[PDB]
Amino acid sequence: SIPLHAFRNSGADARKWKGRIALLAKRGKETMRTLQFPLEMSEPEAAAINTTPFAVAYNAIEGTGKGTLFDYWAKLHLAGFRFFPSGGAATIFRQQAVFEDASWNAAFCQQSGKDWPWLVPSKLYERFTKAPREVASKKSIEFTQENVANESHVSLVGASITDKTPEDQKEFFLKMAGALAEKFDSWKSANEDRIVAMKVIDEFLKSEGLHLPSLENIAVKCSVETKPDNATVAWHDAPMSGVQNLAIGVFATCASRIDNIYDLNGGKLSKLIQESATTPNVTALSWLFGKGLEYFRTTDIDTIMQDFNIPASAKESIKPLVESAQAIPTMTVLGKKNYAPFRPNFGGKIDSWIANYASRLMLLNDILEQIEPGFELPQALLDNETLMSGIDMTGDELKELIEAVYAWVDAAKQGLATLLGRGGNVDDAVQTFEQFSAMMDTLNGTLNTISARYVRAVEMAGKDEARLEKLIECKFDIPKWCKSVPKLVGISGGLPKVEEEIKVMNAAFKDVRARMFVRFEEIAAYVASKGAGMDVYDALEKRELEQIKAHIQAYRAVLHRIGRAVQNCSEKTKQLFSSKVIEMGVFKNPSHLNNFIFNQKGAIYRSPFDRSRHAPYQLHADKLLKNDWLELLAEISATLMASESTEQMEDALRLERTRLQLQLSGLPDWEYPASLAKPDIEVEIQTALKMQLAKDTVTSDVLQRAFNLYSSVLSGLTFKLLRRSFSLKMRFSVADTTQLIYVPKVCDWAIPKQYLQAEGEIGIAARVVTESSPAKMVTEVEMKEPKALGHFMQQAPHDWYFDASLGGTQVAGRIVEKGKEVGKERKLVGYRMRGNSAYKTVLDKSLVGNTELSQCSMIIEIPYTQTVDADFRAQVQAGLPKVSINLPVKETITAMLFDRFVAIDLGERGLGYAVFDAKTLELQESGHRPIKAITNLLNRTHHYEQRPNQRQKFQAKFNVNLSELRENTVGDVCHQINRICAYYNAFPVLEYMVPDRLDKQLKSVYESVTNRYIWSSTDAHKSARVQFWLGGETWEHPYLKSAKDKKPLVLSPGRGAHADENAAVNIGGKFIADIE
RNA sequence: UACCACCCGUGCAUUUCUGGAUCGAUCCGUACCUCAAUGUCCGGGCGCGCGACGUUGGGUUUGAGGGGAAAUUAGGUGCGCUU
DNA sequence: AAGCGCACCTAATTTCCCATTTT
DNA sequence: AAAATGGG
Repeated sequence: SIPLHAFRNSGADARKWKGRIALLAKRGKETMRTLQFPLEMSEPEAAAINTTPFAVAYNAIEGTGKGTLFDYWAKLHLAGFRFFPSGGAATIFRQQAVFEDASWNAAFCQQSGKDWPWLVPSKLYERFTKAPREVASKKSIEFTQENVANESHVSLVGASITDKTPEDQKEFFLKMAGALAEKFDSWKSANEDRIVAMKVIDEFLKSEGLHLPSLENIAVKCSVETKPDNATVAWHDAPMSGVQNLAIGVFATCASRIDNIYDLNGGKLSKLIQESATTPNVTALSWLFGKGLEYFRTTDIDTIMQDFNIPASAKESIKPLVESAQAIPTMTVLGKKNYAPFRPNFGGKIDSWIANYASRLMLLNDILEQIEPGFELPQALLDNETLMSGIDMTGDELKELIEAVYAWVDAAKQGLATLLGRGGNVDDAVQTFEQFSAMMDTLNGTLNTISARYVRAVEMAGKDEARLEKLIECKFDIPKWCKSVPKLVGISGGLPKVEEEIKVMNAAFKDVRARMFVRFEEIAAYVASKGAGMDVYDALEKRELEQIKAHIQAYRAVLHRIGRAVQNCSEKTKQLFSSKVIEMGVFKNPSHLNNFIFNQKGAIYRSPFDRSRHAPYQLHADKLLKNDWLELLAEISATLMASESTEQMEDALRLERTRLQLQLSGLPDWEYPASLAKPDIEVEIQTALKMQLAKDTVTSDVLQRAFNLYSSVLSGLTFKLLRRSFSLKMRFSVADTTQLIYVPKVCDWAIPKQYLQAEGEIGIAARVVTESSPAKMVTEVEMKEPKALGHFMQQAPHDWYFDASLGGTQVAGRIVEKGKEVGKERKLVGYRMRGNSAYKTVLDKSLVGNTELSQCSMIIEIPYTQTVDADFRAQVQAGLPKVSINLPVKETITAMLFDRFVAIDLGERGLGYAVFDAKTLELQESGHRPIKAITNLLNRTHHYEQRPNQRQKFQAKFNVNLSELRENTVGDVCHQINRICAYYNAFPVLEYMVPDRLDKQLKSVYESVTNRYIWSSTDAHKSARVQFWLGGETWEHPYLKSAKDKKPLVLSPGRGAHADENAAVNIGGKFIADIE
């Protein structure tokens, strides 16, 4: 019928097509997706929003410093407070002495011969503490022999009674449960009669003839109340004193409780500390972030010591906890009085860290155990002048470095034990791994320098035997363990303080530039005192001293460093400079001049150490020597002095540092006083340079490299000063069910009259409607026909408002909350939710039950612009805050893919396809579909791949989000494969690897598309694939069988394997040959 | 299947309701973010001020995509200096 | 070609996005 | 509506 160009698999329909392929899935999950609704605010309303209280609350919830919840949470874990899921659970733990679990259980195991460790007295006083709940398939809460036996077996042994379960276990509960079922009418009644229930089980055990101690007696002792009411925490462990690293200490405290930690993997360790740290579903955090936060903040230290029965010894470890409690500010936003509603994302953050840190501890253990002792460097190499030059240390300091690395592998093995809870100072083990990583970085750097120098010396020596023989005798191989040591995982959060940041970078830029000019004058003063010259042309007799391991190179090295500065300047500057050089006519080709100056390609000077094969740019020598190149730099700088454009200002600062440094590159070969190389600015110094620096005298290279630190901090500050726009995004999620305000429109509605002739819910409602207004209409439907309300409300004129606790419009509305009957018209306050019909159809489907709204996230985004003045001082300006609701939604699929397959080739301009019958594996149709989004991505990212010096400026200058542009292009290619799949009722067959001939931006796209159809081991790929196919993870073809295992094919729902059309027919051939 | 015609970037204007309910009709849903398309501005390139060169070249969908948020780690790229 | 110092851009890890019932 | 926590 219609051709493929006319076929429409898009929008709500592609989501129905996929909902259906998903229902064909062998295995799969339920997915969510967020829909963002901007809240409508007038400019008056947006101006009236105060973001200061929102900033205070977000910094307490998300900050990892003082006054935050990470600091109250960590200091609870470090004071000796174990966390428990309920309060009941904590009271039983605080009564472990009374129970005598071990003793009782051992006696039962011996007397009965049953050997049932799970039957301890404590697990029984529990089942009579907690009643079960009719989870809604619904459970039942009535006390029956069947009910109680199942509930008691689940609590004690952790599983429901099944046929597989040994009969002895089943009978033991049945007989007990039978006694309990006879004696107690209800779980409610049994829970009240704790002592009586224990007596009953004691009688059951005595009837069976066991001489075990009285549980009833235990119950009387256990029946006193633990003072802090409903506490989910119990003090027990000794306190970890003065841990600067808060999270790393909490992980160690928790891991200390685990036994045989080394056998465990990252997943297992993560799950056992996640349970002890945040507790399952952060149920403990409810109390600590609610009534617990009040207790610690508002109880005499003496009564927090009495109520948890803490020894006087730990008082100094508890004194800090109360300060950390008291420091978190009052919760004043989203109508919330305390922090408990914010627990779900606090848990997610900590649990994320715990999982990532536990994997990193387990990695460092494997790395530390592969460091093989005995690596040594040949004595020859340690005495080849050439291959030990430029490492800032002698051969007797590289020997000592390799010895230092082996000693630090032993200290690192003990630091890891201390971090996995085995014992020690945690803060002196973080330091060990730092000092270990630093030593191993210095060794890896030094050996990369020496191996590079070696392969350069070999090539240059060439055929000369004396050179080659002495070189090959210095040969060494870098050991596999000599690598960057992976760091310990950190944790941070809170808002960037914009006004403070700007103050800091303005202060820093002015101070560093002052200190750089000051030092250069001090160096020039000292060289003047001894009467010598900073002759930059003579100092390139150094080109000679390195060459052994002249004038042409001296003048080419001053014109290549001057030239490379212009390459990083504006087109104004690039022209002013370029013309002057063309007048001189130094270059054989002026094409090469502008190629170098404008296209940033090639060079007019190469260092001898450079392994590059491309010859420097040809020049006429006479012109080069005739003209002073340092003179040009003064002239260009002078032209760009008074421009007052920020782009020209930045060139002025770059060329200033180029002039200062080409003068310092001309210093005579001497020994300098070592205070002419000591930096007063804050910068990282490599440890080789810093041990070279802590001496009486330094070489010219040390003087020069320490001065380049001035320039590297200035160039850094420039990236932060030249930021033009950014936003402060604050996200808040409570643990409360999403409530939407359904506001009927204040307009006359003429209900369609065909609605009366229908047997549906809309029919039922349309029949009973007599009133004019849609607010009065919905009241009339509610009162007369209440089952049909929902369907009538979806059609009746309405708006959607949200009560962010920020004010808004007073509206007459009915609250629409999940698993609740719609509210009665109350007067309410809310901000209208902006959105097209496609988004609002998802809110209307919720009234019927076709969709479920989840707990939402409110996002306050505050926009900012930044500008630099004449003095290059940055200024920031904040716009009106935008508020939005990010609503996670779940949606039901209403109740083809196997009988054909389509091979898809991703090519340069679009895709090709070839469809075969899955039954007969024959060719039925082929075609090519140009995608214009591929051509647009290669056109708008051309100057990010061919102008390398300008990739940190391509986004702000060209107003692009390359991530978003790649997201749109993956959007548009997946759309076209999904459209072809839908049009021919075919499952997609893709090649496994994106070719390496393709542009870097297209390779990225073509690999975010192969990973939504083909299977990938990487979790990120599987997560993306499943969310794309609406929870569908695995599919199984009914009749197609793999050659490899003679198993039915697994699809996802694709299978890994004109030019694009030709290629797809070949991908399809490859797939067929891999099936029976 | 008729249609359309140098290419790219930047800025400006314009378009972009794309979802439901009932039996084409009636009613509900006000339309966010991004990509695009349409015209215009200036700059660059190519050919002969002007541009498709039988023809390809392109387009055809109800234009298309929209799962957020937070922390983390690792890698890559750039600039400068030294050997 | 390497090394270092300072930047920015990208890709992957891990977690959250309860419900039930009492008070 | 807020607090506590069951049921995996």
